[PDB]
Amino acid sequence: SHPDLNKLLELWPHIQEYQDLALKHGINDIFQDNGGKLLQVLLITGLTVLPGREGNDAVDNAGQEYELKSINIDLTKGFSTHHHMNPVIIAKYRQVPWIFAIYRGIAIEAIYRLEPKDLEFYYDKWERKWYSDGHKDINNPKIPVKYVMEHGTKIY
Amino acid sequence: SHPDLNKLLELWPHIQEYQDLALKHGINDIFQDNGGKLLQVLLITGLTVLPGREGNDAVDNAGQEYELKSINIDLTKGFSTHHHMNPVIIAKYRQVPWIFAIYRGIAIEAIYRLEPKDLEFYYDKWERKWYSDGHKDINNPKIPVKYVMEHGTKIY
DNA sequence: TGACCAGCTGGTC
DNA sequence: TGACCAGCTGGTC
Repeated sequence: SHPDLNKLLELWPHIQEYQDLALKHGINDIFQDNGGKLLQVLLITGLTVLPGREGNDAVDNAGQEYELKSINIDLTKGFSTHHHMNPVIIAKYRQVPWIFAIYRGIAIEAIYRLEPKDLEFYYDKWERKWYSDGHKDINNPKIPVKYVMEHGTKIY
Repeated sequence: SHPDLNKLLELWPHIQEYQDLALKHGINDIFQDNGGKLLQVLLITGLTVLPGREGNDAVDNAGQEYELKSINIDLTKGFSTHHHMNPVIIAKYRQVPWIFAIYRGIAIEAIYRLEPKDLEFYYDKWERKWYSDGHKDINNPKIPVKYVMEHGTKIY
């Protein structure tokens, strides 16, 4: 047993209270897939994760779907994408806007919206690379946070 | 923003503390790869995670390297392994022991432990397949909890 | 920065 | 309970 365990138990009833809120807003595990940071983004913007979605997909009060990515700036400078990118994956995202949220560790700093139109420069490079490489799966290429800031439009 | 956000503003400080607490134990993010859930197992078992660590692996006061898995018994009935199971991986597992934490949501009910002797039954079946499958990687072959509760030592 | 490398896991017939 | 479907990121340079 570790001395800090006494501290963990003091906070728990508050953690469980947080996890009860996420649950109420469609999220099941706050300790996975950025589960806990999303709920923040969802409550601030007002988007909605729906029952039975694949990945972090969200919808507004009108049907529009969006793709959410989240990054911790104390650690990296490029948003992650997919561990096995290829045309098929790009197609899923192609038509929908993306929402990118930026955290200083666990504290939220900004939320930037990006139009598909702006994300085209990137889908090209990837698809193009794919071919000119032997139809081999790019391993998590990254989107620069700086690019997102200059090209996106800050909504928080 | 959504009215529930206000409720989220009351619980926040209590959340940052957990994060400050996780960061004191080698956890950079409590909302990913089971950070929160992993903090728990650590303070209980008194295990330690070493920087430049490979995933979610801890050591004891004697350098014995371990592998830690987590699971929500309330929605899936088998532990995950690797998205691309293969001989390279397997040959880094059979060398070390696995701790298994069980939760009912985010509430640990137990912690069993397994020796490489116990797990052999599975690696024998996986190399077997990969070698005649056509060296085709195995995507997240699960290990049944029942198997775990019935072949290991209860640690908690 | 581009291109390298890796990690946590959940759902189903 | 096997053998398939799939998701979220990070790290050295």
